[PDB]
Amino acid sequence: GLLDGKRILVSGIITDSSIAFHIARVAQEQGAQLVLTGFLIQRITDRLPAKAPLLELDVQNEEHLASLAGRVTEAIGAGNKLDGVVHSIGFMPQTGMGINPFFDAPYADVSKGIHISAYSYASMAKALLPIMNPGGSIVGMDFDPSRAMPAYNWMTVAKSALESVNRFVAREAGKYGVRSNLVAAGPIRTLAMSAIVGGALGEEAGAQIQLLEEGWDQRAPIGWNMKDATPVAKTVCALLSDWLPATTGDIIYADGGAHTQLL
Amino acid sequence: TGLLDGKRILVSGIITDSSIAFHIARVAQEQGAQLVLTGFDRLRLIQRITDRLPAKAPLLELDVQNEEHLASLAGRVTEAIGAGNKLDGVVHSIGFMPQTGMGINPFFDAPYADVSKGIHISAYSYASMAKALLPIMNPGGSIVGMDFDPSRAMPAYNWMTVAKSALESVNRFVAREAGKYGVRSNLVAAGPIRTEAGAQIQLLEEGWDQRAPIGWNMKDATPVAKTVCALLSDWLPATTGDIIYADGGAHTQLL
Amino acid sequence: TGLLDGKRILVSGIITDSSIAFHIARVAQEQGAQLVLTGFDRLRLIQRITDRLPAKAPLLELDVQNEEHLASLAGRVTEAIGAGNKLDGVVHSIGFMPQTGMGINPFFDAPYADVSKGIHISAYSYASMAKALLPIMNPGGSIVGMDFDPSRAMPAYNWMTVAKSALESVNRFVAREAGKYGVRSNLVAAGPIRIQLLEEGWDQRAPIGWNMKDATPVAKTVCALLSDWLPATTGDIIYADGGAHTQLL
Amino acid sequence: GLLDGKRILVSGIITDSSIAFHIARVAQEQGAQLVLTGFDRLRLIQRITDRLPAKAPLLELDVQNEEHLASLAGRVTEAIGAGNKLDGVVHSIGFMPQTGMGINPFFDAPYADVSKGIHISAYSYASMAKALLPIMNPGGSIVGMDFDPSRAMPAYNWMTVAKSALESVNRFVAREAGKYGVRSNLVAAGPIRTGGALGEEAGAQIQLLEEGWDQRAPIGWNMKDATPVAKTVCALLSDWLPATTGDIIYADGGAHTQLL
Ligand SMILES: NC(=O)c1ccc[n+]([C@@H]2O[C@H](COP(=O)([O-])OP(=O)(O)OC[C@H]3O[C@@H](n4cnc5c(N)ncnc54)[C@H](O)[C@@H]3O)[C@@H](O)[C@H]2O)c1
Ligand SMILES: NC(=O)c1ccc[n+]([C@@H]2O[C@H](COP(=O)([O-])OP(=O)(O)OC[C@H]3O[C@@H](n4cnc5c(N)ncnc54)[C@H](O)[C@@H]3O)[C@@H](O)[C@H]2O)c1
Ligand SMILES: NC(=O)c1ccc[n+]([C@@H]2O[C@H](COP(=O)([O-])OP(=O)(O)OC[C@H]3O[C@@H](n4cnc5c(N)ncnc54)[C@H](O)[C@@H]3O)[C@@H](O)[C@H]2O)c1
Ligand SMILES: CC/C(C)=C1\OC(=O)[C@H](C)[C@H](O)[C@H](Cc2cccnc2)NC(=O)[C@@H](NC(=O)c2ncccc2O)[C@@H](C)OC1=O
Repeated sequence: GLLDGKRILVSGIITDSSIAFHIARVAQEQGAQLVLTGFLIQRITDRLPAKAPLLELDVQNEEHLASLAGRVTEAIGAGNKLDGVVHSIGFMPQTGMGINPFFDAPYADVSKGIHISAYSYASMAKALLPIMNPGGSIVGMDFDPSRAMPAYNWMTVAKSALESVNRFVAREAGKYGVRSNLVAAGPIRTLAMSAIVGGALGEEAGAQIQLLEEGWDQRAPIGWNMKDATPVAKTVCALLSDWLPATTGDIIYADGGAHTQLL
Repeated sequence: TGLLDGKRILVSGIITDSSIAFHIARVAQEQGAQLVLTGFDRLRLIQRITDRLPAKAPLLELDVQNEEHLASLAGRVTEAIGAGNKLDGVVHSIGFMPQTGMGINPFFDAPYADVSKGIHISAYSYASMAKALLPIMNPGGSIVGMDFDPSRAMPAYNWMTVAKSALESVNRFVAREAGKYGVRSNLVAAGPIRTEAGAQIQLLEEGWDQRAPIGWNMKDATPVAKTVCALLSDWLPATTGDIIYADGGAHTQLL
Repeated sequence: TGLLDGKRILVSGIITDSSIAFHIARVAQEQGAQLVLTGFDRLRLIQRITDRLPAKAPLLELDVQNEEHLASLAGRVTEAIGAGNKLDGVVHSIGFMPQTGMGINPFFDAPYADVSKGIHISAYSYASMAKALLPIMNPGGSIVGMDFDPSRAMPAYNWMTVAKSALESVNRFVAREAGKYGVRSNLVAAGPIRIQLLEEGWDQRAPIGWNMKDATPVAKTVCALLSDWLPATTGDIIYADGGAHTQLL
Repeated sequence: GLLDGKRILVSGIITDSSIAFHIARVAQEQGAQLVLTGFDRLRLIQRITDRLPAKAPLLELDVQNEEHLASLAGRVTEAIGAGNKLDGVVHSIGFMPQTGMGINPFFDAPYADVSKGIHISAYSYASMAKALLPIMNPGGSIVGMDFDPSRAMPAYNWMTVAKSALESVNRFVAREAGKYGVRSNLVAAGPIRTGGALGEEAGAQIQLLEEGWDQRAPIGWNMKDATPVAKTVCALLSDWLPATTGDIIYADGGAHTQLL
């Protein structure tokens, strides 16, 4: 097992199509002992290979964050610490992402999306670093925001902020001998993405997303399967392992290499 | 016979005569531009400072966090420049982050309300200003924002770095919208300007002049102001959604 | 009143009137610069092309692979501009890659002799020209090279893309040397100037559009870098590509 | 082990301080079966590779020799057995004459020397991939060694230019490798001590470059230790980064993500 004996916190499980669900499944297959967070979820988490305690965590709730380390210690047992943390939380209201014009997103919506998608990566690291072992690893989920694109809109801005937050989290994490990195994935057909392909956002957005995904598989030298999240989950586990011990404040691209090719 | 002869340019962000916006404004006027200035909160203080500029320019109130100020902005600019006239340039020179998110305070101790305020003013407002002003901008027009390279983390800058990373992303989307009006949108990434953390910030500033192949004078905003004017001119007509580094070339050198 | 009034600028790379160097030279003359031109191999043909320019400018021979041409260059430029005068600007607009390293030919089938020739002319020569000309450059001066964004691989450009990646690296080291003379060194990364799908994709991604038949926006960008308006920019790349490189789709 | 049953070719062993020596050692500790390639000092390389955990066949390979490249796949097949293919290829070759790297002014490097350095350090990555892709299994991995050339630095000079060319070559090699279901990536390492031989000026510049790394790296950087770099190469040779290609993984203590 790649993660044999490691105690890992995994956030962001909502459905069995969430990348966190696949990260947690592979982490358990690789011998990790998990602690899960959520804010209904118990039903979904019961579908994982092994039973894991589920803790309540609303990242926008400061009381949940202040009590988190103590609640995790209770779940893993006094004297034990975490070796890993997976931040797999991302949100942007429909005004800031999708069909809505970029200029029509109110700041209250954009701010909510940035709180959950970017700032919470620092919040979780602040709460959990005091109960992390040296050699530990914090991993977040990204979508390459280096270039603008249709529809992603203000979520592109939140991902750009997340990448910046990750570099500062690495500075803090380093004091504990802990690494902090992001996995930039290619398009993933989740419960939300499938509906857009299904035409829930209209024919215009449906065509734009179809062109975005078809372009990915053709640019990716090894191809890209938007229905298979496993290569992304394995990449997160590689960062949670001891096999990338000199990588921190960084971004690993699990995108079929699409970002390295123009056409 | 100036670089910006006949151009109507809005310049936001003048607070003191050491503000980058003050030099941008002085250089633009020396190069024959007609200006419209915007000010936040300290309006009477801004009026006295703008009295030191080469030519008189109308001063308009603009709080970027105020939606009413943004909805009325185009109308108020049109009144100032005259009906039938449009802007050829827009300078966004606004940046703010509370002390909890910038300086000596630990990165982890910044409350989100403070970070959100700083991101609103420093990054989101670039889209707000472009939304308000694009309907009154001429083709061939130029929107310029002020940046500080956030590609790498650094001591003390903390959440302001995060806000600059957001700004660069906003700029790329603003360019998509601006292009529909034949308008460019770009940022000028400047080197440090003198407008435990103290020692780290001092080493950051000294390191700039040594890495910069042409050197860097942190007491001189003029090279930065000239760079903004180059982007406001017709001399970079195929550049948009981009970043021009007026940093002495420091970002291109490791040591 | 021109942007480059009184400036003495060397412009290399004119072969045809469609050369980016030709439009750089035309715009710089329109803007009051006094030019010195350099040409390679087909000198009688280059002279004819340079007669199309607004003003007469001396044409000097320069084969960047010829060490004797490089060792005599400063002396020959000084003869053309007059003793006691120095250059304020240098434009490197030279690029070459044999057909084995560029086009339909498989990436793996390019012999190293061909790749080496292309890298010599397209990348190393930027350092060669700066070495020869910085001793005859004025403070506040500007060296500009022509680039095509090589950050990502693409079909057909193959080994030329590798040569552009080398050029960008060379430019950063040339800036270190140039700075000692108070001189800037930068590249202009242009969009395509007239594979078809690559070129059509450019105008659609560019927020302000891209006209591949028009070299003027690129020529103006080079002149902006030759002017005194970007005095704190060096070892850098300015993108005159309609902003295509900042957009995914 | 991480690389159990995998057949991996490792080039670039010259001394027991070569990053390739450590790559080979970690790969063997992790169950890989190796084929080694050596240049010029073959008898000397044998003495070094006798210091590895297990015995591995050593093949001669001069990357500037087109005959060595044309016969390479056949010679590898003989060493691993007919019907078997490689799952991994490690390019750990770098060279630049002293005229292009060190104390010598950047402008004083003759092109013949720069060209030789680019041939060995950048072009040979495409040469090795061309020779070995026909004898590589799907899911396979090609890894090369890099040093971040995004910014200019003192003394590295023309070797930085060669690394910038290598990164570009890697992106094109990924296009070709993808047709075989093979990944191609580079590992950008921090400085590794592989005295005053360059004088006081260069010595001070190089010392400041190296000390700056450990201070910028949030997890620190041990320039005497190649193991974190060797483990990173093995992570890319494994099946744990299956959607990464034409890319660069930084095993530099995170120094490149920090300004100061
Ligand atoms: N000073 C430097 O070292 C430096 C370096 C690189 C970039 N920059 C950038 O240049 C720009 C100008 O900074 P400066 O150096 O002139 O400092 P500054 O203090 O003079 O400018 C910041 C301006 O933001 C304005 N502002 C704040 N809140 C506002 C609000 N609610 N609505 C409207 N305006 C508001 C202030 O009134 C002030 O004029 C900023 O974006 C800054 O990040 C500065
Ligand atoms: N055309 C485009 O799409 C495009 C795009 C971006 C950048 N550029 C770059 O702009 C530059 C000029 O290219 P262009 O498109 O104007 O084409 P071009 O064919 O007109 O220019 C290439 C020039 O290089 C010269 N040259 C070749 N070998 C030489 C040698 N041994 N010594 C000296 N000069 C030599 C040729 O004589 C010619 O004048 C090149 O660096 C090219 O890569 C072109
Ligand atoms: N040492 C460091 O600080 C450091 C840092 C980052 C990256 N790297 C890279 O790691 C790689 C390995 O270098 P190293 O540090 O182990 O030094 P090294 O000297 O031990 O390895 C370089 C190898 O290249 C081989 N070589 C040279 N010319 C050759 C030719 N014509 N044909 C075949 N092989 C040839 C040599 O025999 C030698 O084994 C290089 O690509 C280097 O740039 C090293
Ligand atoms: C513009 C089209 C829409 C409507 C979305 O964008 C996508 O689906 C893009 C094209 C990609 O498929 C990405 C791929 C991805 C998926 C999960 C984590 N990182 C990246 N999805 C999200 O960013 C999606 N992110 C997540 O589901 C998410 N999940 C866990 C952790 C971080 C996340 O960003 C989500 C925000 O994106 C979308 O909804």
